Order: sequence, then C-alpha cells, then structure tokens
Amino acid sequence: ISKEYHIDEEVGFALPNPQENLPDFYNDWMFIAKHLPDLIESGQLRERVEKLNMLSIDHLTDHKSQRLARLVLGCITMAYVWGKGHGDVRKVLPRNIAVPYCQLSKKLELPPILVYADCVLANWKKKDPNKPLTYENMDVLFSFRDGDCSKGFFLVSLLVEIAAASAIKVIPTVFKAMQMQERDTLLKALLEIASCLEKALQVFHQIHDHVNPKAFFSVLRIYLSGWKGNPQLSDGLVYEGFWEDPKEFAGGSAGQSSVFQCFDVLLGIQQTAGGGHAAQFLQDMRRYMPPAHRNFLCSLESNPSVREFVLSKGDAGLREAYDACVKALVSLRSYHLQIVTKYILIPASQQPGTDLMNFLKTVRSTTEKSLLKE
Ligand SMILES: Cc1nccc(N2CCCc3nc(C4(NC(=O)c5ccc(F)cc5)CC4)ccc32)n1
Repeated sequence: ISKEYHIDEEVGFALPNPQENLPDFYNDWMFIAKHLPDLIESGQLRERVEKLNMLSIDHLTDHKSQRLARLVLGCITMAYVWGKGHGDVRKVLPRNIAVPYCQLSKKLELPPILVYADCVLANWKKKDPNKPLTYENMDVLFSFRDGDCSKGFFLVSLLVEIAAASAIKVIPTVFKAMQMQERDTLLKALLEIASCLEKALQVFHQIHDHVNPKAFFSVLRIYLSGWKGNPQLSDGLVYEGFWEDPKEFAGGSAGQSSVFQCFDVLLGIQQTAGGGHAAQFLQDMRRYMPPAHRNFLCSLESNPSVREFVLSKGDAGLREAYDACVKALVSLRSYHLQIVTKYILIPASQQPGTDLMNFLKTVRSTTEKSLLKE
C-alpha cells in the first residue's frame, strides 16, 4: 500500500505510536483533558474551560501532535457541552477553546467534534514498548468519567482495528492478481483475508470482560453523542469566534471506522449504492474519517470489482474463497447486533436504540444477500 493513504503494517488504520504529552505551551488544555472525570463531578469543568486563554495552533508542527490536540480539545468539547449528563446542556462553545479547535479541525480535514479517529485510533499508548499489542500492555490516553468503561470500549474497538490490519495489507495482492490474471494468487489472497476477519471476531469477544451494560448506556453513550438531529441541541452547536450560525455535526459511531466500510467496498457489497437511509449514513461518515483514509476507501471503488471477477469465471474455489470473506463479515455484523442488544436495548428497557438496530440489520442484510452460495 502507498504511504500517502496512512495505513501502517501492524497497526492498520489506527495511528501508530500516538503522542501522550503535548509541548509545554499546551499545559492548560492537557490539565482539563487528563482530569476530565474529576472536573465534571466537582462542577468546575465549565469554569476551567471559560478561564482559558486562546492558545494558537502554530506550535503543533507534526501530525501526531495535531491528532493529540484534536483528541484533547474534542474530549473537552464533549465534556463542556454535555456536562454531568442530566439534562443541563450548553449550546455555545467559548472562543478560547472553539477558535483553535476549528482551525486545527480545518487543517486536518475533520469536523470540529470527537470522532472515531480521535477517541479510538489516536486515543492509546503502549505501557511496555518491548511487549506486544494486547489489552494488558495497552491503555487509553483520556476518559470522560470514572467507571464509564472508556478503556474497555475504545481499546477493544482498536484491537479489532489492529486485527483487521492483517487483512488490509493483502488488498494490493487481490487487485494485482486480477489485472495480472493469476487465479491461485487471488484464491490465496482471499482465504488470507477470510482468516484475518475470522480472527478479528475472536478479538471482538473481549468487550464482555472490559465493558458492562449499565456503564456504557448511562455514562459513556452520553459523551459520544453529537448535535445532528438531537432534541436537546436542535439547531446545533455555535462555535464562538469562527462561525456565526450554529453548525450540526453527528456524534461518534462504528460507521466512522474505515474497517466498517473497506471490506464491503473491496468485496463489492453495495452498501453506499442504492440511496436508502443506511447507504446515506455510511457515505456521510466518510467525511468524519481522516482525509487519507476516505481517499483509500474511495480508491478501492476506482479499481475493478472483485465480485464481478469471481462471478464471471465459473470457478468453485474462487466463489468459496469469496464467500469465506463475506461469511466472516456476516459473523462480525451478527456479533455487533448482539452487543447493541446487550449494551443499548436492555439498559433502555429498564427505565421509565431502535434506529441503531434498524441500521445494523440493514447493513447485515446487504452483507448476507451478497453471498453467492448460501
Ligand atoms: C467489518 C465490521 N463488522 C462489524 C463491526 C465492525 N467495527 C469496526 C471495527 C471495530 C468496531 N468496534 C465497535 C465498538 N465500538 C463502537 O461502536 C464505537 C462507538 C462510538 C465511538 F465513538 C467509538 C466506537 C466496540 C463496539 C463496533 C463496530 C466495529 N466492523
């Protein structure tokens, strides 16, 4: 894969070895983000954010510092807007935080809101550099509240992203085998993708240990919520000293992951085509990815179809290898519906996520119908 797309070998779509600390100029931002559970509970976060001076973004030179500054400012924006998470909400984001955040967001080509690329892909570190990428050795940089299971929720999402990296690196081999006209290399490449997607499902199983249902629904789901089609923030969030009118932006979700879309585009599973609701959302969430990663997904569509290549040739081995990738995806989609039933629906039923289930049923229905043999 080309280096311009920003896909690491082992790490994949995730940012390899992100920065923990910023430079000395951004200590006032870094204090509020590090102690975000403490300042919300005491009722002094909105006091601390309003006290800030408008720090310029010129000292953030390299890419990893800018991604850290997006994560720091993004988490502060969710904490300032939502607050304790008991109805009391802020429509106005102050100039001291909003001006540098929108300027930094415009520079990186992202919306000024916490996305999957901030809170999963950039929000991690390695405890021991010698020891490998696993949950015991890994830890998140920032959290919202105490007992929110943000460590469990974001790292298990990241580990599935890291598991998918082994499938991603062999994508060049698939398109090279089609143009060069090599059946056995194409069959070998597809079985390797199917194997890696099967292993990614076993990594997905770790979410039950590290996250609980009551913690995600009541606490962590509130902070990940955006301001697009929300009864609380109807018109949107006004960013002070940057835009005049309030601009709407959707919150964090699985659809913002490039892993969520790339294998559908590779295998010709028509998610984005056929202008339904689930199609439009997945297309909209490409702008919530980083610019290099949306270009990667878009460049997969430019290459010729793997489905039509496998369909045109009357080859049972290629069809079985193609179906192994699709069946591996259906298993991941099926398992994601079991998580949304456990972590959103059952917590919601015990109080005085229908649209999220209806989305993931439609995404799975598209994946299952794309099978050649049942
Ligand atoms: C191909 C495929 N199939 C099924 C699922 C799938 N992904 C993308 C790779 C990891 C992944 N993680 C989550 C989980 N996390 C989130 O949905 C999530 C939500 C909000 C947020 F701000 C950040 C992450 C763990 C619940 C769901 C789907 C998938 N990818």
